[PDB]
Amino acid sequence: MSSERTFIAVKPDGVQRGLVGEIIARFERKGYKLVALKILQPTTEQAQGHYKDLCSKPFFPALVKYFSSGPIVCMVWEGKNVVKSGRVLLGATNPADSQPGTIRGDFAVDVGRNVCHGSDSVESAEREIAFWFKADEIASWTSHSVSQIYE
Amino acid sequence: MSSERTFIAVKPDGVQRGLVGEIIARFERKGYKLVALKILQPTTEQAQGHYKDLCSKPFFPALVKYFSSGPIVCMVWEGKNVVKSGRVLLGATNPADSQPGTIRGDFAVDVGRNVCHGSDSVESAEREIAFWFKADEIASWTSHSVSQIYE
Amino acid sequence: MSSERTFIAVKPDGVQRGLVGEIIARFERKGYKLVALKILQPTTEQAQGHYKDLCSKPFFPALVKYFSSGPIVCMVWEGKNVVKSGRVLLGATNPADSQPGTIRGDFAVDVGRNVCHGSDSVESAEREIAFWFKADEIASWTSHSVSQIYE
Amino acid sequence: MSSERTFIAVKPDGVQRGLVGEIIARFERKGYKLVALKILQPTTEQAQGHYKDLCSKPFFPALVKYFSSGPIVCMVWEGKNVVKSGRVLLGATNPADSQPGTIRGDFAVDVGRNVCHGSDSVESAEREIAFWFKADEIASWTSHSVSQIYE
Amino acid sequence: MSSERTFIAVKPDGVQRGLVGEIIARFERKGYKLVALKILQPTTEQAQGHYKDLCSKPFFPALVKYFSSGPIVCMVWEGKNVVKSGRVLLGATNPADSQPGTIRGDFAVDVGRNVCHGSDSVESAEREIAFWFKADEIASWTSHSVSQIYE
Amino acid sequence: MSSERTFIAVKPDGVQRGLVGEIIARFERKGYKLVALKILQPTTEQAQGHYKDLCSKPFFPALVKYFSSGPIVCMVWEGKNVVKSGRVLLGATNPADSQPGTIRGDFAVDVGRNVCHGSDSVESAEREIAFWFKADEIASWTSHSVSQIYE
Ligand SMILES: Nc1ncnc2c1ncn2[C@@H]1O[C@H](COP(=O)(O)OP(=O)(O)O)[C@@H](O)[C@H]1O
Ligand SMILES: Nc1ncnc2c1ncn2[C@@H]1O[C@H](COP(=O)(O)OP(=O)(O)O)[C@@H](O)[C@H]1O
Ligand SMILES: Nc1ncnc2c1ncn2[C@@H]1O[C@H](COP(=O)(O)OP(=O)(O)O)[C@@H](O)[C@H]1O
Ligand SMILES: Nc1ncnc2c1ncn2[C@@H]1O[C@H](COP(=O)(O)OP(=O)(O)O)[C@@H](O)[C@H]1O
Ligand SMILES: Nc1ncnc2c1ncn2[C@@H]1O[C@H](COP(=O)(O)OP(=O)(O)O)[C@@H](O)[C@H]1O
Ligand SMILES: Nc1ncnc2c1ncn2[C@@H]1O[C@H](COP(=O)(O)OP(=O)(O)O)[C@@H](O)[C@H]1O
Repeated sequence: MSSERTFIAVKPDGVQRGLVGEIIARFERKGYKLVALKILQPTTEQAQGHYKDLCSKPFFPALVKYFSSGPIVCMVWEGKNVVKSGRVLLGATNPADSQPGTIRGDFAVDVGRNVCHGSDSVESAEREIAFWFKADEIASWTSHSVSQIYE
Repeated sequence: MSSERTFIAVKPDGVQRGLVGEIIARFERKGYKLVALKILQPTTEQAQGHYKDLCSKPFFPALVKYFSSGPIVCMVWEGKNVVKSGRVLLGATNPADSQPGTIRGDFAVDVGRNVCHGSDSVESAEREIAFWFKADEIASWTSHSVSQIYE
Repeated sequence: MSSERTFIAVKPDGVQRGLVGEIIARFERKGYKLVALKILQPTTEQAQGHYKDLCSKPFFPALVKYFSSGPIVCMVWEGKNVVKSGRVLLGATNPADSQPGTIRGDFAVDVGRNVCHGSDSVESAEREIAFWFKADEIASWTSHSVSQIYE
Repeated sequence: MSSERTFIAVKPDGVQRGLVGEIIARFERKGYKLVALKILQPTTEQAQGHYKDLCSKPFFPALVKYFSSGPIVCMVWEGKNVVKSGRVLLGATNPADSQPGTIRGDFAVDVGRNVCHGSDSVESAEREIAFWFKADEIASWTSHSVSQIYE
Repeated sequence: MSSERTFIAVKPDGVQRGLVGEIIARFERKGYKLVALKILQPTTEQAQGHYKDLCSKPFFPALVKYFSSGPIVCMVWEGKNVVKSGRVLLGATNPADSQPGTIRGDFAVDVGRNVCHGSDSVESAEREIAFWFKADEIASWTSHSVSQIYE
Repeated sequence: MSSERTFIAVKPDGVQRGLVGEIIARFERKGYKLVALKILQPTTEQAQGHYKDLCSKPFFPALVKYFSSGPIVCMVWEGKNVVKSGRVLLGATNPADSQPGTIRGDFAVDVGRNVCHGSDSVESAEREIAFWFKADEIASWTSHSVSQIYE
């Protein structure tokens, strides 16, 4: 099911600690396709609508203030199982339950500063993709390698 | 039990995607000993006898055609627990159930293209070793490091 | 002087070979600040204008058509001497004159498939950046580690 | 709980196989703080008091002789959850039950030669810290990054 | 020109230090194509013939006996300028004149323990390859990414 | 000649950026032997004496105060030509004249924030080592792989 996409974001602490290329390179070596990319500082409202599903949690306002306080890098990747493989690569929410070899397990310590975001489902990936990206910032191309990665 | 050996093969998709040195280096850093090495294109019959145990599976013919369609790299490694440590290093059959830090978890997406093979048991390792290698292509040497890795 | 900017493009061949994060990581290690990023397929038009100042040369239309055959990743890095140093990280024009340790040194064979592009001077950086980026695609932020990197 | 510390030791086989920087770098990338460091050859008595809790095990004397036979490198690291994250990073006692991405899973084969030690609890970390280090060999400093790693 | 071939040998000291996959990876990154590989212990005879064109020199018998004290890994890589570029990846003869980024730059101290060997010219490559490999040990394949690497 | 020693210091800026293990790893790869290590904050006194032989220069007090603003990691490596080669791994004084592949090449921008320090000669090594280390802080050991590295 090769056309699946997920949205991955490096977060302000990930951008500040020099981790964007490291994380891009993990998904590249895996065989996934980068189809979208930008760096920007979310606004409060962007930070709020992105984490909309957790407005009741008492961490919410500290989260929205932190996410909107510097540049994040947004990406979209495409391939088979990219959403769930995305989350296996990122690691558990708390970097303390996160295994070595995962992004959060290798580079982060605190659940509040956990470097990177990844869609947790296909329907959520499709909603995060449409939030941050206009269709048309989404490059369509074909990897010279798809026959080495799929069939 | 230091004399155990396993057979590891990079497969056509692993060779094409430039992953042979990466995988050799993982077993090296671990402390294992490379005792055999070659690059060749299996034949249909080689591809069939190597995967002999699965002639009833409906993936078999696509597998045998894929395995025989380009060069693989065969290796044999020697050390304590090398067969089972080999399989922990390779990762689950499906690269989607495979953890980050494992060969299939780090570089592959599709079960059909999963970069590398490893004997799954000692008796199977001994049968794959004898299939691909003549005795005599098997170098005997002693690591200057065995006293740092064992005792 | 510390607000100097440079334009780095990963070429279509860099993107197709899975080099994007590797080049980003190297700029980040060296202490530079990423302020703008994107992926898109240059039209022939943008290839001609990006390379206007070389239209009279024989390779120019080969060059033109290649650069617009696939997505590229455009970047703008900030920091002190980032223009000379970007040139330095990328290595000579022609990978045959490129030292290992540089991106062309390590990754490239043909001058025609040399993976990446970097502004040759400050003037050229200013042109290529306004060329490829609108004012609102640029982030402005300050890196927490400015004091560890700049006297 | 940022002031937690743990004691990590590379062991004689880790020092001999050129693994100290690799292991220091793992804890660095994770966000932890190095607060203490030295290289020395334990004595028999140091080797015995360090592993005091296992004087009844029949491996004890081979262990104490091995630990005291060359230089180890001792370190103390500081951060939230550093003791338990330390042990997740090191891997299972036996390098054969240890996952890829962990120090013992990536570099070791034999339980008897397993490259590195890590405190297994806070009270044990505090006792190993006081055994090997005088207060005053413990540098107090503040990472320019604590606001990127915590809050 | 694109069918140029080179002979790379990892020396016994490269094999004993766990460098085999590191050197393979570097050739592969740079875009070269591996076509032949093996491990074996050179007899003194093969050491003399491999180095015939230097029998009159004082180091020659030191050289001869070392090169035949342990397994080596022989390779043949294909691509454009692969002979000059292999020399380039390996770095100067004497690691004291070798830049970091090169294999001797990064890994070697003594000219007598310089890890790896590479053909000095096309003539020499042709000789050393037919020297060390039979026609049937050579793979012939075409790399899926030929177009990303070669104009 | 094989007992030559050099003093490497990671500067406060190297420690604050998470470079300590990266620099240790590079010395270790190249085959050098670590014999002494520690972390501490130089007093202004020790900064003045470490750099006595440059008190007349204009940068000297900037230099003095920086070097004593934070912990540094001091090291002493042993091996053949380790003084010239340490200089070589670190790269030119001023990172603007430093090749990629070197520690300043890859990691540094300002001559004032150049990450690391290395003895410029054998005399200077002898001075800086007795300067920074007591006789009992030095380990003496022999590396199992001495024969793989030294003719
Ligand atoms: N207990 C908590 N304390 C502070 N911040 C939290 C907590 N749980 C979650 N967050 C912040 O909220 C983000 C979103 O949480 P959630 O969607 O449940 O996890 P995930 O990012 O792994 O899908 C986290 O990644 C973290 O930055
Ligand atoms: N469901 C499947 N679809 C396509 N190919 C498969 C499937 N299962 C296995 N194969 C191919 O068969 C190879 C051998 O399968 P098997 O021996 O069960 O796994 P393993 O290689 O992990 O021991 C796989 O590695 C894969 O290349
Ligand atoms: N002599 C040549 N033959 C073929 N292609 C060339 C030649 N010179 C340049 N090219 C191609 O066009 C680009 C020209 O830009 P140039 O000013 O020559 O240097 P740079 O890329 O180092 O800034 C290269 O990066 C390369 O892909
Ligand atoms: N079965 C065993 N055989 C030989 N040595 C062992 C064995 N179990 C433990 N040791 C040695 O003892 C050290 C301490 O054991 P223990 O404290 O239980 O494990 P850990 O180091 O993971 O906390 C081990 O790391 C290993 O070097
Ligand atoms: N002056 C010397 N002293 C000691 N050993 C040497 C000397 N020159 C060469 N050697 C050894 O013999 C080999 C000789 O081959 P050579 O033509 O000198 O260069 P290369 O290996 O760079 O092709 C080296 O790779 C090295 O191990
Ligand atoms: N011209 C200069 N301007 C500013 N700072 C300098 C200058 N020269 C040296 N420094 C600082 O002081 C140190 C001086 O030592 P030096 O003999 O110049 O070389 P090295 O560090 O390469 O041994 C440097 O490492 C650097 O941080």
